[PDB]
Amino acid sequence: TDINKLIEEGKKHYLPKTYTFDNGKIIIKAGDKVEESKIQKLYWASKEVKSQFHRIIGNDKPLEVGNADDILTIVIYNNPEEYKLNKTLYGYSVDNGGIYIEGIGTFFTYERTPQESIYSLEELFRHEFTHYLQGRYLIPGLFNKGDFYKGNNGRITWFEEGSAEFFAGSTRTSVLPRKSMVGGLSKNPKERFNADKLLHSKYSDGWDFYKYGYAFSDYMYNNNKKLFSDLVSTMKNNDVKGYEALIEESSKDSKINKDYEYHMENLVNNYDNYTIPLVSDDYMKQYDNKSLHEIKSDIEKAMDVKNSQITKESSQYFDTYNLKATYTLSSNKGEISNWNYMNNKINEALNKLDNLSWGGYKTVTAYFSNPRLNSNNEVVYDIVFHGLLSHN
Ligand SMILES: [Ca+2]
Ligand SMILES: [Zn+2]
Repeated sequence: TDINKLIEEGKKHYLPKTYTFDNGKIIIKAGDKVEESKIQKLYWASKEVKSQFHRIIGNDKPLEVGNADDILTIVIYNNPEEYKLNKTLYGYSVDNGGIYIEGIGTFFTYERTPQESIYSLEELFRHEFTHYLQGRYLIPGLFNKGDFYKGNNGRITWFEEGSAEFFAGSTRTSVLPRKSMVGGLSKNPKERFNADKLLHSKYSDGWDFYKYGYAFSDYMYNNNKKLFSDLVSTMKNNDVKGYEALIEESSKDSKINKDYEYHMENLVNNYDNYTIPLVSDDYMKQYDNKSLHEIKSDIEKAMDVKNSQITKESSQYFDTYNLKATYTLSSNKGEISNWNYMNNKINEALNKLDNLSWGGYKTVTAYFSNPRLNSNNEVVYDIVFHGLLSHN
């Protein structure tokens, strides 16, 4: 009689395990055969992707206050067959390898073998997690409802999907290319998308645009940071006309097309180097306990920041910390020079911490974001470092 109760019981049966992280801000519900070690890898993978995303997008403040994605729920069925039950249990399409629903802040997927998918669970999760990030920090309103989806519902599709594919390759220090994506790009240059074709792609065009959107995102990151910056700026601002104008300009630009084509050629040539950047074993090791005060002191030295705030959070297998500070640029040399300065500096800080004796520093992720000019017209950034404090 009580259908809702029966459904809750079914969820409990198929997803009997619950793992919580970050003082309850990440909840993972999973089948009894999904390994705890895998669950932990996904948590640390999420921090690598998060940090690269904030570095590039330049914002770590949710665009809206009080959305469902204040809590990220991850639902992992045991296998592809049990995943089909998600249509009945939760109500969402199971015709995919997983799906993120912004309105409930929930990603649904399943553990799988290499014979069931090209994509390992961590690889797929790293892609789909970026939809969560895009929904929260980059695209105003909800998916298929905000102003970016009105009128021309596919105007952002090439970027939303292409950038998700790209950010899946995040590491502690960069975003690296993915074999699964590069391998699909045509060996024949004449069959590859040009910029105009990509930048107007929609879901109804088929699925080739995902790989070419991936490649265009890697092209921007490595060779056209200004366009990447300019696009994300229009998105954060809900500036649909600005975005559209930028797409039209970029679609007709022969230098962008030449450089994009060259970049694809280089990706294809370097295919063997592009094994998916999955998280290191460094995250699973036990280390000595080290105090927050000492961690703060080391990070302040490595990054040249002062008066930082460090705070502990609890997960069920370990405690973590976030250190927050600001950094003021001695010299303003324009957007892209500043970006590179900060990206290099933050990576040098991570390298210095890595070279210290405490192994816990190998778990650290870091970003800079939200630049603004102070009263003396100096550029100030927010800085955040995240790391393991102690295993339980
Ligand atoms: Ca959103
Ligand atoms: Zn996607």
